[PDB]
Amino acid sequence: MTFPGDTAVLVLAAGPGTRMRSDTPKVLHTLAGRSMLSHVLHAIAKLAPQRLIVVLGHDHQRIAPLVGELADTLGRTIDVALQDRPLGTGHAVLCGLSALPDDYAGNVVVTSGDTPLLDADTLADLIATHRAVSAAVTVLTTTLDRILRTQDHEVMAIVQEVNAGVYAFDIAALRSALSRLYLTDVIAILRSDGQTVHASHVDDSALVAGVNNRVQLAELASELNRRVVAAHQLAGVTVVDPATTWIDVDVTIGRDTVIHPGTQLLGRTQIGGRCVVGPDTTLTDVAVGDGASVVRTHGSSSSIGDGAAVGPFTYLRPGTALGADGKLGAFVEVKNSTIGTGTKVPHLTYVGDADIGEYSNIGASSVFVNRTTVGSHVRTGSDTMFVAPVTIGDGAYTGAGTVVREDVPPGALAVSAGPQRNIENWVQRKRPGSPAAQA
Amino acid sequence: MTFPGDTAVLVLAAGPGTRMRSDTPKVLHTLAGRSMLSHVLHAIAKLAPQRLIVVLGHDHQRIAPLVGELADTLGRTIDVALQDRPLGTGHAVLCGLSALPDDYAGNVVVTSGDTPLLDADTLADLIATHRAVSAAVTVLTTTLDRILRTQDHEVMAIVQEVNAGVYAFDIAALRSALSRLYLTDVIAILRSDGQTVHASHVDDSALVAGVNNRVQLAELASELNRRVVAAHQLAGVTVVDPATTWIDVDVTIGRDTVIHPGTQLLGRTQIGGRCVVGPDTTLTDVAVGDGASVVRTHGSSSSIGDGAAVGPFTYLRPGTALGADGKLGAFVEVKNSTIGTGTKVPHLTYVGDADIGEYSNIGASSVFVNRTTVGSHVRTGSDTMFVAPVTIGDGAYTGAGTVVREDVPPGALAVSAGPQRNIENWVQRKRPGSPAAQA
Amino acid sequence: MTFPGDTAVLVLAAGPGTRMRSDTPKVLHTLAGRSMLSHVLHAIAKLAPQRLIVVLGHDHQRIAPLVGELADTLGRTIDVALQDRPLGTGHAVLCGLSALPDDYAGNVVVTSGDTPLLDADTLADLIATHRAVSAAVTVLTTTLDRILRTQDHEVMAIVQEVNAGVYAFDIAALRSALSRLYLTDVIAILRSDGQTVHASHVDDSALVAGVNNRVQLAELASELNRRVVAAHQLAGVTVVDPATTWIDVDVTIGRDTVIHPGTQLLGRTQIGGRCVVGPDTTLTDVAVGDGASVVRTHGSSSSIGDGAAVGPFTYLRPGTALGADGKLGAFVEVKNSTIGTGTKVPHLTYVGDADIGEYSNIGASSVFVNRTTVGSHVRTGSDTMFVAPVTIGDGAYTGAGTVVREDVPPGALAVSAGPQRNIENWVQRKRPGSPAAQA
Repeated sequence: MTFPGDTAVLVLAAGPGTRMRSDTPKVLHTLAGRSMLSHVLHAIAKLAPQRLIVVLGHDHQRIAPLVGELADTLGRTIDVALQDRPLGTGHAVLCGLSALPDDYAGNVVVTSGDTPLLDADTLADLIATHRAVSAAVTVLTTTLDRILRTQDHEVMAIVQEVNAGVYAFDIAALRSALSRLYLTDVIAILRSDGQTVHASHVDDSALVAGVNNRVQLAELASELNRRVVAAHQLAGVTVVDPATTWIDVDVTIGRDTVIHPGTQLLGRTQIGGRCVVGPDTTLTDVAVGDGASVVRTHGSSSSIGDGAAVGPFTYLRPGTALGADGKLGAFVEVKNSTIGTGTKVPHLTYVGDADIGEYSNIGASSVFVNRTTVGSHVRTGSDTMFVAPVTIGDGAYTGAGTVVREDVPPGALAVSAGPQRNIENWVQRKRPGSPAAQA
Repeated sequence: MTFPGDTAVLVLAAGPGTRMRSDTPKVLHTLAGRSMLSHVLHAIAKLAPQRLIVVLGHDHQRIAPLVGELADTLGRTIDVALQDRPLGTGHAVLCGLSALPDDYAGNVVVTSGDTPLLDADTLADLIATHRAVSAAVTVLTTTLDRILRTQDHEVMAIVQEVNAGVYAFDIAALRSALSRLYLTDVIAILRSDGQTVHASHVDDSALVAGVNNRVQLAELASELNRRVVAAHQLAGVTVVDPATTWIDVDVTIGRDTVIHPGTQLLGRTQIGGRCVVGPDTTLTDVAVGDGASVVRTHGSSSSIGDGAAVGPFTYLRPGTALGADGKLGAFVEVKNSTIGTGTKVPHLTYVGDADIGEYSNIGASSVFVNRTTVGSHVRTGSDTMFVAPVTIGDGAYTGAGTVVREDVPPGALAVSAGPQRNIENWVQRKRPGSPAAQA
Repeated sequence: MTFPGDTAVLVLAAGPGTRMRSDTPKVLHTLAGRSMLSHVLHAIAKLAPQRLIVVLGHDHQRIAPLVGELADTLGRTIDVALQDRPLGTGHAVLCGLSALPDDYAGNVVVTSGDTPLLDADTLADLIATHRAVSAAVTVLTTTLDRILRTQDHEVMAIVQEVNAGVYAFDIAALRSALSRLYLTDVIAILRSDGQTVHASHVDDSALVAGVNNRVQLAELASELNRRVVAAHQLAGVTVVDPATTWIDVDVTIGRDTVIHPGTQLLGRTQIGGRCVVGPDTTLTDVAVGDGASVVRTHGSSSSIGDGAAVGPFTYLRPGTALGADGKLGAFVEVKNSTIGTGTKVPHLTYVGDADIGEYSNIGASSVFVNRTTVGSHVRTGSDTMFVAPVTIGDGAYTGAGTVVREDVPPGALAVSAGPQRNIENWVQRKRPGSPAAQA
């Protein structure tokens, strides 16, 4: 388990986000599963400090996901700080210290909300470097392709090798420096006082990269995804095209699985072992069993059994539950319906609010009109209209082109189709030409 | 407004295009909306010179889009020059001067047709540099990863830092040099005469890049698209994957919109504000209202209302007009049909040549056979066959599995479905086994 | 024709593949059409040596595709070597020499099975370099962004410019060095003996790149595909997005064809001239005629005629045979069925195990239930159920919503649909409100 000593972490999410050009606040923008605020707060919760406070601008819209949805899921209390007037980064940290007690002793960690790739390891290295030299200020730094340097390689100040914006302060030195505006000046005053100033270098520049516009958001969204796709490949996932395959956080994929280009695994998608995920597939919070094929499928909040063939051209809606060895073929839509083990729903069908038994069959061009219940080993005919509610017994049959409105007994044929009538030489009388010649 | 002084621009599109390996001429190849000829002529029309002439090889196929479709849209007359025999670039410019009067005074700008990324700003900088030093010849140059240089950094000649192929001549010097073969020799003779030769450097190398093969066409097609996608992101468009998102010229996207990977916005596509464009979506000349969702849709020449849900698995055909809050669900095809405000067409449907009123409903597995008119607040049943023409009154109903051939009165049920008949113990007699046990 | 002198090639595919994290052996992993073993053995068969032997670890699963499927297709006998205990690369080559006669005279070529991009040209250059200097050992080398060097630029030894792992030995020197463990030591002993050691440099580093994990497999899968897509573009294929377009080996594309992003041409796909391949299209072993449009199609083992419109939203299954000018529209599924010349199957249809004549028409929302035969110039109505077997004569008709069970005579109407019945003011009595007001 990874954890620091006595530390307090301040999150700075008080920026207006004018460069984003959005009505929805900058820090609440989602990438690869979670929002930018969620990415920062999760990394700090991994190490778990003594205090965690977030500074906010327009707070009321941001105070809903924070504390309510974030702190309750993580399992620890997070405080909220309010900035009165946007003056600078130094004033924002001062507003974060107001929630902290006046007689606090532990270290202060300064972090930004618009840094989604910042993980626990980078934050743990900052605190470890801070304790080693016993410095008043420890700053994370990285190299690019704005840290000022003298002549004999020493740290001085920052002039928008580069400054990341992530800091580690001693509260005894931070309170004294802010009393005498930007946060970059705090380091300059501490240097003038003769305090130890240290710079910890991060080799991976993408971790401490900030987001100002939607270009930089997509630059890091493609970056964060690249690490996840590669991590599954090393674990045992055959990804054909990593550039088009999108995998969010918490998404788990099984051993020896093939994922084809254009696939988006979103939310909390679970994939079993030896699965063939086809091209152009979108899944969100969908559980997939072992050996199941998911080709060309648009799924959301669904469950697929072991060795089940889903697709192509399948649309799944919240509440879909396909069993083992069950088949969902082409042009099939399922909404809030439970499908049994070995049941095949192949051609041009819609199953809405229904329960189907084991090893049954649904006829082509059949729809469930809106609870309907179908038994086991039931072969329903093609173009079968289901007017809810209908209870079908086990082992029953249905004719081709049958409108079912009432209950069907176990082992009984349901028919309403009109018998075929042929009129010879009708084309020769009705049609003057075209398909009439020759007959 | 941007405009030069007294200038005449010559476009060189007389190349055979053997490297392209195409029956269709090189310069007529389209990328990101417009053709290569259209990209060049639009950039020159932005600044608008006194004269514009295009030199052509096989003219008759190229003279149709030029003058007829190009000059009429821009609003200014363009002349056509014909090359008798492909001798070189110097002879091609001489053929361009033949359309110009013998007593012309203004400057001559030389440009190539196979340079699609060449914009107005690069051409405006060339003329401004040409007027400043009062040079006889001004040439655009760029750096690569074939300009000849002496020893004290001076311009001499060109030996297939690099030559772009875009020139600015003084007509008094151009007419005199061509009288005494390639266009690169003209600069060499002017240098020997003692005339001022100037080179204007372009920092962006992609702007003056030429196309010889279909590889270079795709290299610049991915380049031109990269700038457009990024421009929308800075404006206020959340693009998930810029590499798979294709946006043509004239295509406008609204504020705070989400576009998912695999989306192609082609032609003159318009997107409103706060729209959710789903994965694998193709739209060409389709107008989309504010807050509308377009997921997994193949659209061409259509209109989508405000807050309307289109998709997934929807195919739109020229003449489709969906109103506000209207829903086009899964596996739906619409051809030349007007759909009212709040009308839902959800499952496995085809609406061809029909007019539907406000807040109506279309049953699942129903098709419009080929003008049909549906009223407002009309709930048509599932598997409803529409034999054109049918006029349905406001507030009417239709049964499940009904073939409608005649007009339906306002507030009237249309039924032709056969009633359900159940035969008990049919499976036990007809089938020897399988679903018979147990019943 | 390219061919070496007297040479024997040993393939080393005895690695366990623990880094792959797969139940299926490393060398049997497929990329861009063929497996890694198939890619190596095809390149050696192009030049065709006197002897070819493959060393294996767990042989019984790998001995099935090898010799049986590989040697029979190429047309020459390949031997199988078995490794008793994984000791090293030097022991693996010694196990390869056991299949060779004790009095063999020709050269020995050492190659790895996990090198898919290794072509015939790289192997031909190795043997040509080996014969020129008459060296005992000739090794292929490349530059990266582990060959040991002295001071005056000479070859010594290898310390996991770089070592590729591909060798060329003289059998008189190879047998003597292995008698006195890794294969890298063999070069070191030969250098100590005073034998000539030569290094042939390969400018293209991707050719001799090895695969250990699924990341490197995808790194070379995207690399190999990039060369193929570019090769078609130079030949005469307009590819919009090369990054998303996947083209396997043996796949041939015609002249002046347009391929849209998200297309996967797999197996032995054939494309005619002037074809428009739409976005999100997957084809495997599918033949496409000249001028045919394949948009948004999931095809496998099918045939498309000249100038035939397939798509969008079409799913093709093994046995599909569409003729010339035939149309397969939106939401159509075809399984093991022959479709005639000029036959249109447009909306929401399934054609399973059927034969349709020339210039016929299939109604919307119609399915073929399971051999069915349809004649020429036959216009079947919408929602037509086909209960196999049904023989339809030439020029026959079918009503809208007709269940066909028996044979239809040439030029005869088939009807089973119930006539429309209208009940006026039904909504006013049955429904208390909603669509009732106003009527």
